[PDB]
Amino acid sequence: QDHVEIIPLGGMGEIGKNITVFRFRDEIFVLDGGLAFPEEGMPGVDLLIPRVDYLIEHRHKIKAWVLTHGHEDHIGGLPFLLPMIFGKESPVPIYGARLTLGLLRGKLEEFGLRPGAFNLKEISPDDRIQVGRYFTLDLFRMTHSIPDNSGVVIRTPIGTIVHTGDFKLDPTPIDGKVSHLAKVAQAGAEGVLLLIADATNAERPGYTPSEMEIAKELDRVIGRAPGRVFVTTFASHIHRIQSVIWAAEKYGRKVAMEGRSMLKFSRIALELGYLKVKDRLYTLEEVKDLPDHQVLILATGSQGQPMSVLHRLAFEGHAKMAIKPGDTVILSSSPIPGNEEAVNRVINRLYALGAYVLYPPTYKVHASGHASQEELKLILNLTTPRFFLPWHGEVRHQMNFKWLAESMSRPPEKTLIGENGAVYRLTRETFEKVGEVPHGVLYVDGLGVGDITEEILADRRHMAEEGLVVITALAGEDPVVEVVSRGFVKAGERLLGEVRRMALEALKNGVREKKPLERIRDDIYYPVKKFLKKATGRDPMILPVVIEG
Amino acid sequence: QDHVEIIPLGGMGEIGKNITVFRFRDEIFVLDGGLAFPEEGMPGVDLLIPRVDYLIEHRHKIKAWVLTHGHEDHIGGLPFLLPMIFGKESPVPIYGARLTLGLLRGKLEEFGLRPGAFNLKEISPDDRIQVGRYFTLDLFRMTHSIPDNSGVVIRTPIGTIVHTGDFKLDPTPIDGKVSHLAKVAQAGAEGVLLLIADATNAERPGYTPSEMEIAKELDRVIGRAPGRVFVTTFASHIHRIQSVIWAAEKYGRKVAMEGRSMLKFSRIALELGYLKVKDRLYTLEEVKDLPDHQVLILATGSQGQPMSVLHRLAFEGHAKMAIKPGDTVILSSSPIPGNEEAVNRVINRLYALGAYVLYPPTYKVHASGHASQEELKLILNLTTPRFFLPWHGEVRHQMNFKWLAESMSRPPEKTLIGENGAVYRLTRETFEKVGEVPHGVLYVDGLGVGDITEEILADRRHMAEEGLVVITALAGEDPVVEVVSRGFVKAGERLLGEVRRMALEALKNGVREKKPLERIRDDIYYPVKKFLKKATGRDPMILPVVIEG
Ligand SMILES: O=c1ccn([C@@H]2O[C@H](COP(=O)(O)O)[C@@H](O)[C@H]2O)c(=O)[nH]1
Ligand SMILES: O=c1ccn([C@@H]2O[C@H](COP(=O)(O)O)[C@@H](O)[C@H]2O)c(=O)[nH]1
Ligand SMILES: [Zn+2]
Ligand SMILES: [Zn+2]
Ligand SMILES: [Zn+2]
Ligand SMILES: [Zn+2]
Repeated sequence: QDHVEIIPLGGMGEIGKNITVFRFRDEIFVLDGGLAFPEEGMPGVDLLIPRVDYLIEHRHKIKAWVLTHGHEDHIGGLPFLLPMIFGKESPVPIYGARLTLGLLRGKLEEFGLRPGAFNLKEISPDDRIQVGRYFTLDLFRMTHSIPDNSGVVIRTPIGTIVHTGDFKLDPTPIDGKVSHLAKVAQAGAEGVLLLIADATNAERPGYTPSEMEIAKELDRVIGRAPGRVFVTTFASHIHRIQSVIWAAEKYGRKVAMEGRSMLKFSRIALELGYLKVKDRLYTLEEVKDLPDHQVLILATGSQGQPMSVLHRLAFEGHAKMAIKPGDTVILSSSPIPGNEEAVNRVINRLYALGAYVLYPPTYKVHASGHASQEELKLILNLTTPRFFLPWHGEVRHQMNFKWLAESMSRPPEKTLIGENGAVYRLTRETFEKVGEVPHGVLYVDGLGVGDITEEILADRRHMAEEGLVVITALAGEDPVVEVVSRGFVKAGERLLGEVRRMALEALKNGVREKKPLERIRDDIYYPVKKFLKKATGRDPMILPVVIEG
Repeated sequence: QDHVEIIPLGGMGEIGKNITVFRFRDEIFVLDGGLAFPEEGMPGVDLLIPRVDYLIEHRHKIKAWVLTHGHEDHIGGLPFLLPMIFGKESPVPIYGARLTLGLLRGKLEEFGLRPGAFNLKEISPDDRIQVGRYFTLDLFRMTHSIPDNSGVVIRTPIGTIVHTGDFKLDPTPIDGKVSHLAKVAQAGAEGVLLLIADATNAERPGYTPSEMEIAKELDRVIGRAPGRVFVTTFASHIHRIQSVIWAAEKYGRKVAMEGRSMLKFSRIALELGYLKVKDRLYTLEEVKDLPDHQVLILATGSQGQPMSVLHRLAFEGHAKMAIKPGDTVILSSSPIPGNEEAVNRVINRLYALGAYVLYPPTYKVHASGHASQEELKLILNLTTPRFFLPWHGEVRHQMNFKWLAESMSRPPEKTLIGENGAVYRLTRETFEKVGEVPHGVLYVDGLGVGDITEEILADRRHMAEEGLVVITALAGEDPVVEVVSRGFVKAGERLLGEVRRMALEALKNGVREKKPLERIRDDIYYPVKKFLKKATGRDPMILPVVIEG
């Protein structure tokens, strides 16, 4: 009769804004609460966060919030999500490792969220915590692109759920902290009911290169740089940042840092001992008049991602720095899903500015923080789950992980492709989607959350693809109709006179018939809509503005 | 004193719409005239063609048009370009190999362009032709993704220009026709003044896989397909089409073909003997009630590219066919530059529809038709040019080819990164950009060329990114102002009342001052523009519609 309910609100069928709800009877615990960065073409938007209607409604049932690591797509939404769910304070335990909470506290500060306003509980990446009456969570350290990263064995009343968390099996991590697989292998031997695993590189054969390999390559290309060196990466990629710092130090270069979020995350990492710097980190101004060959700039965008700073350096221009011939620019991160070709344009432009650009995959200046097939198969054989739920990847990633699992010695009884908002029921003998709950995203820009909406976005697309047709109609005894367009096909642009004309007949009949301005609007809208369709095969946005006299 | 002028009008700093003008004194010859396929997000547009203002102006100076191969980005623009330059007929020699001209004639037919309306001169892929008094062109066969493909040694009064054309050095081509390098090596020993070479895969190490490797892999994955098989590729990829046909035949599958352009190109290839089919090619209807395992569908979009058919199969739906669980879909081509992540979405959706999708680079079901670094270095050492002009690739490709050349035994004296519209002057001792000429693109949709413009496109983007603010103003003794918006930030949406108000003051002052409706429009536009900027940091499109009384 007993069953666990798994409800993803973000992170399924996508890479970003991870948050997964677990529930047994009337006790809930949440795993992460990340944000997702926006794709280009969606200007204005700073970040996306998952809709948590379900948690707001069941807020009093949440017994704890568990955070796996400090990447923005795992804790970036919290400064927004917490207030939405609990208000400006809460007693609910929010567990996380030292670095993870250090970064979280840093973010909360920025939102005026008091320190102890929330109950942050610092734990070990390998800790064991009891959540309410029904959940015993056994965390285990996993190598990833940030220190203090964990997976978790979720022990429930009906069996074990092994959650790999974000991971790769780096044999030689920069901080010397290898993955701890004892709890995972142990659970495998005892019997794993459900496995939830990182599908990011499920389509990639072999093993993901070690962060140390990148460190060595960065060392090489940097020691080869004739003048200045610019390195872009995510602010939360502490391992990469350390690799860069070591490179800069070895060749006598002072490290300057640009990007609010990275200076912040880096300061915190230094205070807590996760980062070490021979000298100290400097600002752009402090290295202003340094010889080109003794300067290395670590930069990212205001929100933590490299895109915005790369784009400004290449196009609109940056107020604090400018690219010049001879400069070496290294993109030490992969593009946000959807920005791949936006990055290529940036690269093209950086080259045209005279810089020597090194970027992946052409140049080995970056390595994924996720496991490739050999690492995934190892985890699959370690756990031999009865049920499988690929996560942290789009449908193709999830599907390729499913195919990978199906080719193992003891394939899972059943594998499901998880979706955001879906409700999965897990029993000792079954696993199935049994419903859905309100889900989605909320858009965030400077002017707060929601300033941008799905509707606003929908109109922008209808606009961007079909154009606009504005019909100005004066409803009086001497009716007037003017039609103008923009971004509309020239062919249709020559049919506006016919538009104006049919709008006039509608306007006159509307008046003569004492109709309300709204039904007159409809009377104009629908006919012109159909006409331009049956005439140009286009669906421009038709804005009928009907004004009395 | 003598010098050759090279003027690219398309194909430089991009992959697509290739056309290059060569000139000595008053005699011109043109190399190709392709089109470029559109990126998604640029809906409505069917194809892009290069602006040929320069050739229209100097039309009487053109002594011949030379076509290297039948790929759309080399001959696809001709049905549009020829009429624009010569009218509906011309005596000017248009040289091309058998297949190349066969496909060209097929295209011209579709535009009502009479057969002999133009002077198509069929030549051998290894021919030698004299162009006017100053040019002797020595063509040489090069393996590529279509039969009858050539590079060309352009012999001029001041030296030799070796143009590689599109190529890879496939050691085992499907048609058994290997590359002919005798003319290239010969020119290298005599001394090559300028080398123009294919930079597509200049950033890729090693050698491009042979089309035969793909043929074998396609054979494997197809023989593994439980039910129907769908294969998408460009209509002009005759080698790939043959590879697929052989696969289908070996496993007793009848081949159906969808996509006007591919049925057409394939018929022509069959008539001319470039394609061989055990049985015959069928239509969708003819294979309607065939067992799933005995059906293979070769498809592409109406214009020759796979995108539109893949998109319909995955989203909006196709009238002639539908994807069903168990179907195997193979994307046997790479995405158009800018469609990479549009393809990923299609793949995700195809998987969600229940099909087994195989696509590159995850699956080896496709191989580039362009040379990788080892093939390029071979060509570089074969020619050892004094001057170098990488072509057929974006800036990063061009730059990486430049770096590759600079690492050779005898680097070029100087390498230039070519641009469309730039004018390069070549003498025996020099090579330099000395000017520019009107250049660009023209957008083409069903309603003909130009139906879509840069302006229309610009407004669509301004619209798509910033939204819209329509201010309706009635200029009379009882002024009226109404403001409405769409795709505009909620924050700004709350400032429309303030907009209306400042528009009213402008409207009233405009009236009271007898100003013309245009200066009143400006008086409303500019202030509101600045206001919303200084208030929301956004630049929405402001459409002030001022109407008398
Ligand atoms: O905080 C982060 C760090 C990385 N990524 C993205 O996750 C994907 C995998 O990163 P990786 O394989 O390069 O480590 C990429 O699309 C990258 O842009 C994020 O969305 N958020
Ligand atoms: O007629 C064609 C054939 C291929 N391509 C494109 O050329 C690039 C290289 O193709 P390939 O390396 O896969 O052969 C790709 O972006 C592909 O979409 C075209 O633009 N036109
Ligand atoms: Zn992560
Ligand atoms: Zn993650
Ligand atoms: Zn080609
Ligand atoms: Zn080409």
